[PDB]
Amino acid sequence: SIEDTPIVLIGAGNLATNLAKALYRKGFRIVQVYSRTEESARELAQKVEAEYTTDLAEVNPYAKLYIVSLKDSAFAELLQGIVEGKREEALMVHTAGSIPMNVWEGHVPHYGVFYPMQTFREVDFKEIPFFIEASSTEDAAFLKAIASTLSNRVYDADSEQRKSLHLAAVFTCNFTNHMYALAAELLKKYNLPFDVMLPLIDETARKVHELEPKTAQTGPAIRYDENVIGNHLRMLADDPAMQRLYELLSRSIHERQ
Amino acid sequence: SIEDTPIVLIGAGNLATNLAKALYRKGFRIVQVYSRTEESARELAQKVEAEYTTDLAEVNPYAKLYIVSLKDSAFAELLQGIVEGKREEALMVHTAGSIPMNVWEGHVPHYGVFYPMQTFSKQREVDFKEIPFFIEASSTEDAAFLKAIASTLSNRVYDADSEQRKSLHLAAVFTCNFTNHMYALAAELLKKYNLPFDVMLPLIDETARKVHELEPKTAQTGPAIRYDENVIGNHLRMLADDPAMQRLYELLSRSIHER
Ligand SMILES: [Cl-]
Repeated sequence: SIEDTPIVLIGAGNLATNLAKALYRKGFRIVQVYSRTEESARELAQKVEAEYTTDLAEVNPYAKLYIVSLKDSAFAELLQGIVEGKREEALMVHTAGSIPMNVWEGHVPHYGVFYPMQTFREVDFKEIPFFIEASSTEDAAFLKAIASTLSNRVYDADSEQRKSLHLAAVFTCNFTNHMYALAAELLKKYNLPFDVMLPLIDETARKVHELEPKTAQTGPAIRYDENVIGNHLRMLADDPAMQRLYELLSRSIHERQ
Repeated sequence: SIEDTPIVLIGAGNLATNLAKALYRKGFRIVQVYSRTEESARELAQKVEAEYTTDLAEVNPYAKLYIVSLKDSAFAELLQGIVEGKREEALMVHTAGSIPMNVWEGHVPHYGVFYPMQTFSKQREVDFKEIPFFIEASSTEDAAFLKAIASTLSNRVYDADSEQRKSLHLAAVFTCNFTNHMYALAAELLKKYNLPFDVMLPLIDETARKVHELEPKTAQTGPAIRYDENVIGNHLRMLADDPAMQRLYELLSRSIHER
């Protein structure tokens, strides 16, 4: 029934490819693929038993869902040609999380954001989170049902919520890796190999699959053990920037008790 | 033979719970557990089929090894209550990264540090096989004894001084404690926007696995490298509700940028 949603793809890049193939494997009919270049459109279209076009005027107007994955400018330039000719029920979605849903506003009555947030080629979607925004509660439910066909992790998220993901990634990837870097600087200073940290790094990550971070939290800053922290701060005296960081991070941990 | 060593745990927290279970599974005899609170003493004793007490005066004086996992504030208070009436050959060890071995000196003839370095939680099982275990003792024969015990548990058993061990522990606070806090803040943020923390797990996994291949310095990604002042401005703007979290973001970004 849901796999009886005729689908058109506008764009034949990597994400589009993965998405189309996974949809096709799940039982979905992909009726047609569009791409800027002949090669790209044909190639993907051959992988999912679909027609292909290079011309927006030849895009099938009667599908239920249109998945646009074009880059910013290209998407931009071509929005009106994408919109042109589509019947009222056509659901118009784009896959880029950074592009507000309101681009479709005034052009089509049924639209949304269909954002699969991916970690890095071919990727199976069963653990990849999907973030859904739509022009209506029914359009959202439909896109969520489409996405749940491919993934166990499907959520409502507006632009503000989608920004919070990338803010959270900064903490989770950038700031975490920096902690590894500061550890490495210290072990370099003290002439101790860094490889000893690797089991601690792995387990720190592994642990929060099972426990909430707040519960997984350990160390001297929980009770604010000054016998430890005071001494650690002293060893960092020669790097007052790193020392401030140690202090502020420890207070931040302690403020959560 | 070495599994016949009767062991007492003085302290029943996260590290002690995990270390006790690993000893018990390897066939060691944990005779009893002491803790300041009945709930913690009992929970652990049931897991490792041991007696328990919350009174140091009731502590079994007949064991060969006493593993002490206590905060500083309980150490002094409780040191002589831990050490009196024991066998001359009993070994007293503590498990702290940043406490010198010399705490014991003058108090008991045999003593040492028995330090497994890993993040521990009671509700979470860990493979001891890959845990760095650092050993110091009052004599070579006591150190050989501790290492032999630790080697039944871990393939990574190392002799290290109090000075090396402090150094490792400082690096471990960054590596484990501050890293998990980054996860905690991300979770706080995601909750404020009605999103589950779990969406971060793939990225958490990638970030950790990356440093097996690359030096952390080489692995560093994100808008702080260039000091992308748009995204950084936008991000600071988002954290306006939380000045302390906002300042951390700024200094961490500043910090990446310098390096
Ligand atoms: Cl007592």
